[PDB]
Amino acid sequence: KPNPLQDANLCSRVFFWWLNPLFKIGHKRRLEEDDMYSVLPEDRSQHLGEELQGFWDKEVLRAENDAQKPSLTRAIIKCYWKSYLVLGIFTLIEESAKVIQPIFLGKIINYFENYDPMDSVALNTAYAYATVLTFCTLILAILHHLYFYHVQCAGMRLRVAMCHMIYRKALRLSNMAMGKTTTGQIVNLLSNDVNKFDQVTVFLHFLWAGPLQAIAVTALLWMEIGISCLAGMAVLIILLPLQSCFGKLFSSLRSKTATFTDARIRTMNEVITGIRIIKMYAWEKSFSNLITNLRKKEISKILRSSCLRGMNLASFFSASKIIVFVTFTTYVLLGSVITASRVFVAVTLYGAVRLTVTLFFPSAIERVSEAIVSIRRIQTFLLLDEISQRNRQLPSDGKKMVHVQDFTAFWDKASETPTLQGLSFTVRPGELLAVVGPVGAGKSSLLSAVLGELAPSHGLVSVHGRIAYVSQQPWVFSGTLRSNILFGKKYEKERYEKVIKACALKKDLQLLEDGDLTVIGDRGTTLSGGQKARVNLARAVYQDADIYLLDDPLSAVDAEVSRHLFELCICQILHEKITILVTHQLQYLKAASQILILKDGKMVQKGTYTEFLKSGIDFGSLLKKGFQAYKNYFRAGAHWIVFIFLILLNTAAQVAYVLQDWWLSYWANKQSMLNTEKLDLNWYLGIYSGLTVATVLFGIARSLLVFYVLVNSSQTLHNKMFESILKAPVLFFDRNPIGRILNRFSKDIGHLDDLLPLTFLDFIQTLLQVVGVVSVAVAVIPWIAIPLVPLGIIFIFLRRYFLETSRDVKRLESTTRSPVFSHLSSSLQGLWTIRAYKAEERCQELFDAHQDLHSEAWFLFLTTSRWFAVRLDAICAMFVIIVAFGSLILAKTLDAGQVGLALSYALTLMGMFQWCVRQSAEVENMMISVERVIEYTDLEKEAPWEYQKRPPPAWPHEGVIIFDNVNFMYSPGGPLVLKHLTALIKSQEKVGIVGRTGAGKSSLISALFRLSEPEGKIWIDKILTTEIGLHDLRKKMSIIPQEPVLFTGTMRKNLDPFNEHTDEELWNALQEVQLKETIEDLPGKMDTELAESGSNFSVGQRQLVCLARAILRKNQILIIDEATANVDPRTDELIQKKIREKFAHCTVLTIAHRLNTIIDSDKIMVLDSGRLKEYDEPYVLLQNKESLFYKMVQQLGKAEAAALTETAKQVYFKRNYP
Ligand SMILES: CCCCC[C@H](O)/C=C/[C@@H]1[C@@H](C/C=C/CCCC(=O)O)[C@H]2CO[C@@H]1C2
Repeated sequence: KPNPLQDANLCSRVFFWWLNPLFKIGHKRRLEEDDMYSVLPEDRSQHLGEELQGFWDKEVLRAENDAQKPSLTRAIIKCYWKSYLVLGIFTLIEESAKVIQPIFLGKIINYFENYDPMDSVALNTAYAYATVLTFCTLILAILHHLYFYHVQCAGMRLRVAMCHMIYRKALRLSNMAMGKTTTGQIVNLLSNDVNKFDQVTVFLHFLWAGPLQAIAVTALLWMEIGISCLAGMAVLIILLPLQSCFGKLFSSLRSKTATFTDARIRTMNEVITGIRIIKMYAWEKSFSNLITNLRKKEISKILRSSCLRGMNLASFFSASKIIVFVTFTTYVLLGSVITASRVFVAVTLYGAVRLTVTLFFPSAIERVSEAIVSIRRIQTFLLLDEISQRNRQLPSDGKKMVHVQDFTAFWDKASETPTLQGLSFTVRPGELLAVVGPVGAGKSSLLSAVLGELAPSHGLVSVHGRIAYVSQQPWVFSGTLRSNILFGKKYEKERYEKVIKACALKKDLQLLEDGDLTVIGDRGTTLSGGQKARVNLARAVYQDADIYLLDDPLSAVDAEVSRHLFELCICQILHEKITILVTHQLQYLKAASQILILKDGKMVQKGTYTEFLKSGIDFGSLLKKGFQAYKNYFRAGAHWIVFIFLILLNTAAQVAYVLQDWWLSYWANKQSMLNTEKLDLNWYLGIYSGLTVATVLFGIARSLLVFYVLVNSSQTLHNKMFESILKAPVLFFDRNPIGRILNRFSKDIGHLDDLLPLTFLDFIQTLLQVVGVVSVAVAVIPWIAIPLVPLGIIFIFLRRYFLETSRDVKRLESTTRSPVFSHLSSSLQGLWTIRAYKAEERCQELFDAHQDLHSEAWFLFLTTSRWFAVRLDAICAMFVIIVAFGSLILAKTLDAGQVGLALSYALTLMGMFQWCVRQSAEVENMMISVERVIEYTDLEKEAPWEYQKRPPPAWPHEGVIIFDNVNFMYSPGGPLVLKHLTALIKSQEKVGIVGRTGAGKSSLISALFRLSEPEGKIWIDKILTTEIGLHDLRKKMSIIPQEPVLFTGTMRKNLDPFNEHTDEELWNALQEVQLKETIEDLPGKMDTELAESGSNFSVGQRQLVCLARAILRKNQILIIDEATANVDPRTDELIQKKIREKFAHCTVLTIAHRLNTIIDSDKIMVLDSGRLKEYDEPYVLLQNKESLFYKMVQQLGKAEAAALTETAKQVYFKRNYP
């Protein structure tokens, strides 16, 4: 993939003409990783990594030689000054041009000030001055992008070298240091702390060009307007701390919202996750109240933050007006006079020096500080203790053999007992050494010591040969299965097929689409644990080293495949291979040529399996211990009257902005056309101050009103969302995952909270300033309207031709960035496996090949934006050239003031036009959040919570529940679930449910609570369920869910969220479940704040809490589901006895997985694959041997079935015959 940047001219690299081909492909189809362009030879990650590592090693060597701390900053400066000084040389020219061109503006205006149509020499000099002006703008517009590319490329280069060295160091970290750090702290300086280098360079040169330009402009101002300049200049300096006091008060109102936004998101997580429980309990009004309170206390801080942001942006808007106003007020008050040249040169000087002082220099300070902090972090990460490179091997005679003598070691220098105590044993080729020991013996530490991963404290380890190692936890990296097995080794067909067959991988390969070529991501998300272990064993076999270490390989696989692996691979293939095995299955010890027992870190005994049979020590003994979106976004915030007022306020602000400078123009014209006589100063200063004040107030009003309207618009959208999701049926929650629903209320809501109203108040600001500039240039020279139409239309087409490729390349630099982090993560978790093989240098090449794929999409993202900016500045330069020259070919009609106004505004169009375009792109990027928010504000809705026909208060009177021909389906068009359900439930009876998992046992609750409006009829005391709203049907039925959940809050709430009960009632209810005492030893009585799902509570305790809830509701209907999954037997029988003897007179339906729970129930649904077949007393069903109840009783066993039948008979005989 050749790069046209390498074969291009200078005239082609200034206009980025080498990039036209790609754009043409980008206009037709979508862009992939093949349409991409490769990188320069001087940009491959390996090259920069090697160079900067060389300089860093030299610097640390000199630090050792001179006994002071080494600094990475010095290495960076040493490696980059020779190539960073060039950029500085050019930015000096750029700032010099930005300071020079006002003077030639002044010379043109001065030619207009002394107009004489006959003096053609002055006309020619003015044409020359205009030509120099266009040269300045064409070196500020066309040569500033082949500069900005290289300024961003220096940062790209620095970051790529940094990432390469970080990975290189993290590949050889010592376990002493690797344990004190984490694997999240080794990705959080390669994903968030190495990105600063991509930005600091962009502004680095402004730490010396900022002040220099601020002195040059000040000197020019003094030369032209004199001491009064300081006055205005003073105001500009005031903008430096004032900008850093809207930041130490914005960051106190922005980090005081997280303590509310995160609370709101966490409550939303608990609401969305357990929505079945909330709906069944009919509690969602309580969570609605809680989220309303949190969202209101979050909108308060968002409203202060947005008001402050709006005031800051209006200060940015009106700062130039204030500077010019105070400057010329002082200039006139000290006794001088206004002419149209000194005014409109000083204006451009103030514009340039303001754009430098208030915008670029603080950003450079911030970014240099962030880059210095990041450099300090990467300094700390590169001084961690390394691993001793495997040193000079003692001269052997060619005998590949492992011998250990008197080995002692510690994982920590603080541990009292050493991990190993004087181990002195060896192994020879062909001898399958094995280790027997319970967990905690040190067998893993033993293999680590064999690998050298554990530092020897005493003794010696002699390992001479290639080492093949298998970790206890199988480790798979990002790649195909064949590549996973090869692990860099070249493929050999017969050597790859024997591995496959001996590892029994054929089944797994035939299960997947690509056979053995299926791509396996990180953590084995596409594989199973057995597959991971088998692929790791395949890697170990195919690497075919001299020495093999296997730590618990067969534990996680089935018996047959494990036996096959041990026999035909470990016993057969490795019978000629040095092998050390750690095992937990005793069956495989018979084939071990040796056995070592390790305990308390000490050798217990080595010998053959026969000798341990003779020792009398049984092993078990040892092993046991569009446009519509914008309209909907703007309609929500305010009615259209306020929107029309907003438009009028924008127009008034911009018009007053323009008219202040127009007033300076008019003042100059009225002064030149004079005569001693004077000019009435009070009037002129009065209207000039009035225009300045109008500009300031209208800017502030516009900013606050736009922020208020869009914040209100977001507040309304969020409220509509939330109150439209609390009413969505559970089917919607089944279709969409939690993450997608728990992200459109934290990510999407957060984008329209304090992101959307900024790029939308900035975009309007700069769009109206551009329109003001264009309208001034058209009102001064109307003929400009003719050429300016071929500069609108072209622009429009341009903005398409770019946005059909930028959006196709700002996803490539995102979908090819994650592989770097993925490989870094996958290489640290299997790091021992990587370093066990000598091929650690080969993973460096894989990292580079994953980094020469993101430094190849940052290339296109850095050059396509420049191909757009060159043409935008060509359009703006055509505009300024036409304004500067066409004001001279028409010199007979214009005057000094009009020319000054038009030409100075055309000069300030630069950069402003680009920022307008950039914010337009960002708004069109961030309206997707509004689109998603408005997609959820129009979701499905279940039947309303209230109906006209409210039920009688006594209902249910008894509990009679009649299922009449109930046909229920989870989703429309899906499989029938309950089909002609016809049953009767008489008050107070106990009806168990039997069936298969998913055969309709858990759908009766789904249909009886109308979680999905059923077809058929259900009568609760002769009242149709579908004829009453949900909260008059669910409030009168209690339930015990499968997995109890406690909602974050006081224990008062998880029982009485509506405050409808009193402390004595709650205490009594908790006493009935005997957990009363268990609570009155907590910090609070009931007001103990809890964790997620009551993490300080047990599953049985949670079931007790729900049982207490059911007791508190004291309604005459009740449903139990999955009583005790794996709860301890004491709590099991406790719950069971409470289920009977508290709820004797409360009609009970029970859906249980077992029989003892429901053996004594009065009756039983028998559900046959979604069909009710048998329903009577359990003893009657046991009388008929053909009943499914009889069959599933007998399936348990003989004694169990006999006891169950005896219990049923006892119940029958005690009940029906008194
Ligand atoms: C994407 C290209 C942007 C061009 C930047 C241009 O040279 C800026 C000039 C001023 C802009 C302020 C820029 C903001 C700083 C950019 C830094 C950042 O966004 O991280 C807007 C306020 O008046 C004009 C437009």
